[PDB]
Amino acid sequence: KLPPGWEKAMSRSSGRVYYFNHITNASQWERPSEPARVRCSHLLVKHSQSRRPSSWRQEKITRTKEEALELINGYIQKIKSGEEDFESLASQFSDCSSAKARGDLGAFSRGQMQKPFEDASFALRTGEMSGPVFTDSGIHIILRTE
Ligand SMILES: O=C(O[C@@H]1Cc2c(O)cc(O)cc2O[C@@H]1c1cc(O)c(O)c(O)c1)c1cc(O)c(O)c(O)c1
Ligand SMILES: O=C(O[C@@H]1Cc2c(O)cc(O)cc2O[C@@H]1c1cc(O)c(O)c(O)c1)c1cc(O)c(O)c(O)c1
Repeated sequence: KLPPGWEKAMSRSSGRVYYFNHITNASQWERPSEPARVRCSHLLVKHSQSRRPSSWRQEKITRTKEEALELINGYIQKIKSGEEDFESLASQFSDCSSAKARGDLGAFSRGQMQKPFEDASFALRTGEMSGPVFTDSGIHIILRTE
């Protein structure tokens, strides 16, 4: 039995099975391996429909949801290939002020964060990273650190 959110799927290009998580939007070839609090970092990319279309990076955020998702997807690719660390990309590109702490949000319990972010955070095991996670803030890559 796979951990919460995890399902088995089949690659359309290769035919090999892989696993994906409908809570975190994580996807991976490898078969995957609750606390009161978790600690996470996150890289946020805002779009024009974000609850506040503004950040420390850009006074007015005009990119579309679709453009934001492409950016998030490129960052996940660089992180997964090891070309860049999550921390480096968060510091340079995240629209959240936690960028200045390499994305770190510190520790939190259920009841504090936006719900899709929270659910993703608590479905990650320590060390694991989400796929694109959508909230009223924009699109997040989430990394569970504790
Ligand atoms: O539906 C296929 O792709 C989906 C749409 C799509 C696209 O439009 C452009 C692109 O860059 C990637 C891409 O990934 C999609 C996709 C979805 C899956 O669930 C999947 O397992 C996969 O390998 C891929 C598909 C079917 C195929 O039969 C196939 O041989 C293939 O290589 C791909
Ligand atoms: O401009 C942002 O903060 C404002 C300026 C600022 C600063 O220069 C240094 C500092 O120590 C704190 C600080 O608080 C300001 C602030 C203003 C608000 O109206 C607000 O709601 C808020 O959370 C905070 C900002 C951008 C962001 O992108 C962001 O994620 C964020 O939380 C905050």
